[PDB]
Amino acid sequence: PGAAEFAALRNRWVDQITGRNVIQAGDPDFAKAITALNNKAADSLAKLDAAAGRTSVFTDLSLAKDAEMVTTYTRLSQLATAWATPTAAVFGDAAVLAAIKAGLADANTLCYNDRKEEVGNWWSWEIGVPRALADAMVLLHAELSAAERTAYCAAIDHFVPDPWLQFPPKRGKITSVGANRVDLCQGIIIRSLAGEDPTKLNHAVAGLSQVWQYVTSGDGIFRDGSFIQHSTTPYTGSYGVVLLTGLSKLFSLLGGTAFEVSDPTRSIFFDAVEGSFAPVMINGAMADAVRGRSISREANTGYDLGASAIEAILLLARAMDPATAARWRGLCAGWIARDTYRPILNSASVPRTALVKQLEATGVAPVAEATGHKLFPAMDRTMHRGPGWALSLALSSNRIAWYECGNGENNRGYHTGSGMTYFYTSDLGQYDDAFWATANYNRLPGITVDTTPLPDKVEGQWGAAVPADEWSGATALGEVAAVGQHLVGPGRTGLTARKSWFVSGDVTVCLGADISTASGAKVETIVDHRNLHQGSNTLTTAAGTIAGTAGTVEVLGDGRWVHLEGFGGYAMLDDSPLHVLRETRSGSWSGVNINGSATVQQRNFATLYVNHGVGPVAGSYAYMVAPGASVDLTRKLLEGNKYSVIRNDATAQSVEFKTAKTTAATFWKPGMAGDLGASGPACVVFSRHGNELSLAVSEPTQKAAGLTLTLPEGTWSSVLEGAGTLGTDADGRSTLTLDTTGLSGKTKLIKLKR
Ligand SMILES: CC(=O)N[C@@H]1[C@@H](O[C@@H]2O[C@H](C(=O)O)[C@@H](O[C@@H]3O[C@H](CO)[C@H](OS(=O)(=O)O)[C@H](O[C@@H]4OC(C(=O)O)=C[C@H](O)[C@H]4O)[C@H]3NC(C)=O)[C@H](O)[C@H]2O)[C@@H](OS(=O)(=O)O)[C@@H](CO)O[C@H]1O
Ligand code: NA
Repeated sequence: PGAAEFAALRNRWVDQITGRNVIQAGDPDFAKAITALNNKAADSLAKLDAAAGRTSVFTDLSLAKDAEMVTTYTRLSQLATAWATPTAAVFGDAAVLAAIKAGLADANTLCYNDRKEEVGNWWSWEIGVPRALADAMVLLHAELSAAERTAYCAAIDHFVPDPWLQFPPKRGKITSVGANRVDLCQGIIIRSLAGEDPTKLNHAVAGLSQVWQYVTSGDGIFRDGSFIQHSTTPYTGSYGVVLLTGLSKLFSLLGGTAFEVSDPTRSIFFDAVEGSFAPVMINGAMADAVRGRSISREANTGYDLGASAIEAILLLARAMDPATAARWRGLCAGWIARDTYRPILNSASVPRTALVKQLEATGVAPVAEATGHKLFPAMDRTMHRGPGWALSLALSSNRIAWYECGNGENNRGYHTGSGMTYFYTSDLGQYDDAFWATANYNRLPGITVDTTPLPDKVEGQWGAAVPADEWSGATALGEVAAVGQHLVGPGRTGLTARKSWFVSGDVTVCLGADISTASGAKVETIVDHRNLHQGSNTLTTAAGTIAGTAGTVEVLGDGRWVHLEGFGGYAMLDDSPLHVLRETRSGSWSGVNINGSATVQQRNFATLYVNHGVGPVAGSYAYMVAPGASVDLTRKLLEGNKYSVIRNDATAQSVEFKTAKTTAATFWKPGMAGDLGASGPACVVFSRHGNELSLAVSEPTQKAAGLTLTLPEGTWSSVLEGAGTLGTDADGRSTLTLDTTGLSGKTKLIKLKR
């Protein structure tokens, strides 16, 4: 493994991270990318510490604070990037070069060297600095001496002697997993190019293989496409994207070389592009329900993370078979074209710009997001789509935490796992336009909530506690899904609620039952809490309009429906009062993240809710949401028994969709909902077509070995599709007995003939 091969690998990495070989002359998007590169470099140079015998490299960054030590090194690597990028203002500038070299030398002497013990966050010492210092060594290889390489390699190896492990010796070292394994292996691989160390490079490449093996618990990719990091938090949209980015860059770097990734099981990672990442991408944004504590970050948004996933997918597509390459390019062209709110080229790097330009040059057409249901039972998440909308549900259970907070981020997010209903629509900024700085964290859309105030960081950091609930889970057949959550409230209030969602191709029916608490406070259920930006969007009712005055809550008259201009319709399925509030809310990103700006953002909201009162005894609700419905269509929702409630109590919750001729149900106890029965916890959807009955079924606790259904629509004597055993009960009804051992909440599809 020789000098020529190492020089070629370093030159490829510099090509990848600068775009120096792919800048198109006179292209306006390249010029904008260089301007952004120039402005960041100039900002850093303006902050250089010029003092004799300096103790920092930048006047605004202390080397005694571990996060500011990381930013010292990322500024130095950005400066080296600019120095290596043709047409940048500092390209080849010897004075700027000397300042980068002196910054790397003094940061090494003063702080980050092979005699230093870690202080503070392990991630700073083992991932933040190594990736940036390794990039700077490679960018500056022709300029650093052999003695400088020896010093900086020794510092990296001191903190990361083995990238299969993490934490300083005093803590006890553990296996690194998922995004952390990828980031540690990346820093050692790039450091092995600077120091020409084939032994360390080979071991780091071999370390990538663990991250795409299927798991059934802990962190990683599950067979249903879920991705978990930190044991208990759904995490495809942030840690999953870190993993996707780092593998795309390392696979591209090493391809065709002596160090190429050759493990055939990497097919599992490729299958995750459509199995894991695509269903939670919504018009260019990663869904908030799968990005954990990053919702609290003003400048690490669902669109920032979706744009990074698009860049990685485009980079990986270059190596794939023709059909797969074109499918991934079509998905990306669609997420790019539909996103007029944060266009991907605004503030894009040179490499990102080149990949987006290459995609446009293929002429590959944009692929629409498919209607229908994508369920992720391993991480208590579901996605549902129809024309103009995508619903993301955020549940929690004895497997999945209420929320992750940590490092001063998302400390207020404790209700985000209480049955949230995110309706994404053509309002592309709904959840991005200062929503997380201004929203009422006690009235998030869809939740049931005990109004007892909870402290920041209630239930602990890092998802350490989970609700001891009965089950959360889901199933779907064709166009209809059934989703259930036994909500146990955070903060030991004793709040309990049975929340179910029955989701068709257009409307979502929301049923709640068995609601009580021990706290003595009122309990609410939030029909919506919806960002109006600076708008005065009209709320129309049967009688006229409601909540025309900001700050004055009103109760809906008798028609039972309300339409929100720019959104769609809501309607009540019982005779409970609906409270409607137009409100103006203010807050700063500093109020939800220690790193957030102090700038105050002010936003208008529409807030619709039911009040279960103090001391509810088996409190309940029933309502529906029709995203995109007109006033006329909203007025008609409650006519003709289109959405026919069957049962809504502590035993079962069920609705029939008249038009779709399909019935959906959740079961909490053994019992009957209309003419369907279950022997235990179940999600069921069924539809008869003439002499054939179709069923989807899940066993949502993930722990029962069997489940028996009492079948609707008459008697059934054979099985056409699927597995299960037919039987007959005491009352002459047909039964279906399923073996559910080890099914992990997955759906079984069955078809019976009369
Ligand atoms: C303090 C401590 O010991 N806590 C551990 C906890 O470790 C923490 O969790 C993560 C981790 O990597 O596991 C680490 O998260 C990453 O933090 C950095 C800054 O430190 C970035 O956050 S940001 O600066 O606020 O944006 C990073 O964000 C991502 O960065 C990048 C990138 O650099 O490539 C790209 C993405 O766009 C962006 O989202 C952030 N990662 C994410 C995805 O948020 C913390 O720094 C680290 O303290 C866990 O440790 S673990 O190893 O067991 O996982 C935790 C597990 O329960 O245990 C705590 O004790
Ligand atoms: Na956790």
